Amino acid sequence: YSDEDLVAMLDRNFTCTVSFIDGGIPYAIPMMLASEGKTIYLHGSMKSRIYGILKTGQLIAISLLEINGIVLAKEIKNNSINYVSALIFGRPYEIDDTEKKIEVFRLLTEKLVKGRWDNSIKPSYEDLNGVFVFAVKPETFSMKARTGPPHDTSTDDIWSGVLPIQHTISEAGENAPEYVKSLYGKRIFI
Amino acid sequence: RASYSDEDLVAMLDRNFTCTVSFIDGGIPYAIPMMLASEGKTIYLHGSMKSRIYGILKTGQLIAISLLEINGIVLAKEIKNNSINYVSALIFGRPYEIDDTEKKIEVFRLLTEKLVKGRWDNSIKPSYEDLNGVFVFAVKPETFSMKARTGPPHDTSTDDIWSGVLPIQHTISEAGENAPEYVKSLYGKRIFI
Repeated sequence: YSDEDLVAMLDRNFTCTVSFIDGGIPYAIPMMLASEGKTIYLHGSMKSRIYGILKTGQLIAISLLEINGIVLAKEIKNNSINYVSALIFGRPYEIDDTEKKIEVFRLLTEKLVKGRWDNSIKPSYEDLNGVFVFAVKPETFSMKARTGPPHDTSTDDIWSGVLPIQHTISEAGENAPEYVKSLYGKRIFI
Repeated sequence: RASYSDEDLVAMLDRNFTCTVSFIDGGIPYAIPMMLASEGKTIYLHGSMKSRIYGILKTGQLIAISLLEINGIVLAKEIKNNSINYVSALIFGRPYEIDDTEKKIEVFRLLTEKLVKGRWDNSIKPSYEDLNGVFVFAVKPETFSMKARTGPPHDTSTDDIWSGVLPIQHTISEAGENAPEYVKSLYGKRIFI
């Protein structure tokens, strides 16, 4: 896998787990994932504990996980999960330029629902008072995956195969805008 | 908002078969995905003894186990009110190694029945040799916390802007008509809820 594989996985997710060390123990907390290329943007309230953690500039681990199938092998020990995962290391740095904060909210909103930013009330500089934004570029990263059928080593009459797990946007209202309705039934995280 | 209910944690453990495990290794935090066996509040981790995670678990250091369920995109009239509907858990515990093969067998049966109920019975069970190659640790929670958002967006504006929740569904799809009935009973089932 390459940089392009990481960007592709970043492009298709809007959440992540952020792991860090605090008082000598590891914490893991879920966060919204804005990105553009390999750069990750995290945001939240400056009144939160995570703000202070990120302001330190300490190394954080950002991880991503996509679950795609249950692998039923003939033997219990060969059962598995088809999945894709990434672990990204980086050192956060604060974005203070309010106009760049607005742009990061635009990147996020467009990852979620293309066309929504143009048809909604955008944040004011007053709204972004007290909201942090940190950029994280990868120091290092790795990825792992499993795909495909089970590996059976035997002739036994036991059914084997993969039970696919689909992630889909479902119906939110027939009288929603077309940029929303056009997502109904769409498979995501894929 | 937040929860600290045991009944809540067990419910979430019961309906998830994966987790993220976060740990410190040479003063560097790591986070790796793992299969989640569980019984009540007790979590069982398993894997290859050739893995780096084995040595970490052998230390008995405090580890952080996290769960995350994503249920919808919340679109408010104001971008600043957009969010995600989700449920999350963060569990802290100190692992201990299970040494007897019978308890290891029980753990594999528990995991198998959580993935596909009915499958253990109709599948080749691990040999004693096989079990000697797989580690199993019990992790009992020392502390834990949970957080969730549900429901519609929050707004004050009167503007003519559609607002609502785009549900995200996680479903098992069809694996073929020749599958046994215990497998076919999962076709179309929505999970992680």
